[PDB]
Amino acid sequence: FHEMREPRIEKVVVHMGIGHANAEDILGEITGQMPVRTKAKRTVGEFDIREGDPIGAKVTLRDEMAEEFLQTALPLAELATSQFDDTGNFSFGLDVTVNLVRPGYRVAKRDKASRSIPTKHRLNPADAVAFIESTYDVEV
RNA sequence: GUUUGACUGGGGCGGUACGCGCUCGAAAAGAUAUCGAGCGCGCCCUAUGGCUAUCUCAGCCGGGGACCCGGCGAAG
Ligand SMILES: [Mg+2]
Ligand SMILES: [Mg+2]
Ligand SMILES: [Mg+2]
Ligand code: NA
Ligand code: NA
Ligand code: NA
Ligand SMILES: [Sr+2]
Ligand SMILES: [Sr+2]
Repeated sequence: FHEMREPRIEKVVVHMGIGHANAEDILGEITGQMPVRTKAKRTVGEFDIREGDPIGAKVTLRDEMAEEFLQTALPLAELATSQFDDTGNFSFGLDVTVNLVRPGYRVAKRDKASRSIPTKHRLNPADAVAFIESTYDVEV
């Protein structure tokens, strides 16, 4: 029961919301894999009337890539209870987002007979702080 | 030598109900008038057409009015 309930890392998304790019090179270094451009929507007074066009970049890491990143990334932040989602997610900072979830998450990400994850199987902030804190760092 | 139209609560002036589309008037099939009420069309587009692949939108909340992550969300 506990084995298929103990949290894990779905993905670690690192992104730099600039607003017009040349910053891909560092992400390609700090994470290890190719980043992708970020386009915006809706015209914007702040000389941002171009809908589709480079404005940011991000890198989504999974498995090892994700953990090998957090090992050297988490120590760079000072996690706090507020910094946590209602789903058991937390992001710090160049933004760094950590998406945590339980084993059979796929049930909501697959194509056939997908289904939404029952709140009971949904990760909790409490369960989140724990799991994480239970590995190289402090809380509040 | 001719023409100078029609409609119209008389005619003139005003207007066009003079060709078209929608809601209501219209009375739960269809049809249905007034110078009836609300209001549009005489285009624009080589993509703003076609198919395929991948995908889900408004709006609100939570975490780092531009961007990133998650949640709610049959359609506003
Ligand atoms: Mg004669
Ligand atoms: Mg007459
Ligand atoms: Mg009828
Ligand atoms: Na781009
Ligand atoms: Na005539
Ligand atoms: Na009159
Ligand atoms: Sr005459
Ligand atoms: Sr009279």
